[PDB]
Amino acid sequence: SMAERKALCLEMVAAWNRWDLSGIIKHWSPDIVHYSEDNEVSSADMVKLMEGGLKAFPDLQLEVKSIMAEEDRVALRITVTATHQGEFMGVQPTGQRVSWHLVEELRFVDGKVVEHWDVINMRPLLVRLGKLP
Amino acid sequence: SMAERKALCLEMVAAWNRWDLSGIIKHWSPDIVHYSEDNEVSSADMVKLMEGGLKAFPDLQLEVKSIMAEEDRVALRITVTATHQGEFMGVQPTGQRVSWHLVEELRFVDGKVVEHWDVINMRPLLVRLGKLPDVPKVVLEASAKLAAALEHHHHHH
Repeated sequence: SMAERKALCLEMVAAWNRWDLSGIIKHWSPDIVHYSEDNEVSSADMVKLMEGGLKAFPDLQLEVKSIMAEEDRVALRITVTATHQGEFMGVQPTGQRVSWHLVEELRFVDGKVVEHWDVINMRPLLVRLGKLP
Repeated sequence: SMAERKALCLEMVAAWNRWDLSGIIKHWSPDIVHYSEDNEVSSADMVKLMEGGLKAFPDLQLEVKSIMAEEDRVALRITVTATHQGEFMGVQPTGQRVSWHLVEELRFVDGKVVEHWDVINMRPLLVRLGKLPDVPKVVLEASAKLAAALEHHHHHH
């Protein structure tokens, strides 16, 4: 049900908040497809980005601002806050607090995520890292 | 109903796509609140951004990639495509094709929008406007391989 799929998504959020990547990935279908900016991203590459992001921002926390479900999909509007602790986009760590915003959309089959779409706004982070004014 | 609220949201998309800002704002409650990056944005400022955006990208088109509704809310994942014909963020128009991606979330009361939240990914546009470097995927891949190799050296004994 929508209620159950929402609960599973909030468990994936909890996994992020424990810095437990396996607790997210365990819900993926082996046939999962990831999309970002209307282009497919391989699972191998997605895991690299997850591991890399966790390394750069080891204390990151997700706040779910809104959650919505319809049919076999769930969408979460999330604010991330962290400290910049490891090299990210070529910028050496500074210990400064950073934040960004995203919406993750997931589609489920048989309790497993088969499609995952993200829209990520890193404008505030790019500003803090000196990439934008 | 959810179906009706989705239909109203798609009318707002249609208004964008015929470049008619009045056809969007007519669905706003007088008491509407807009949020972006967890901060409120005044309706005055929102309309100015809409007007300025339309001037810079006069042929813009919204493609609805997904639409979802629950309770009194609707969310749309949208890809925008346009040509850069007017000055934007201090960058003179190139005539280049550009794109960006966003999610809009709307809450309705009595058929009018009372709350509006956006999450906008302008990364691809920022690259096109020269605000961020334009780096090929293969070069990003090579940089990632290098960074991994350097990290590996640092834990090798």
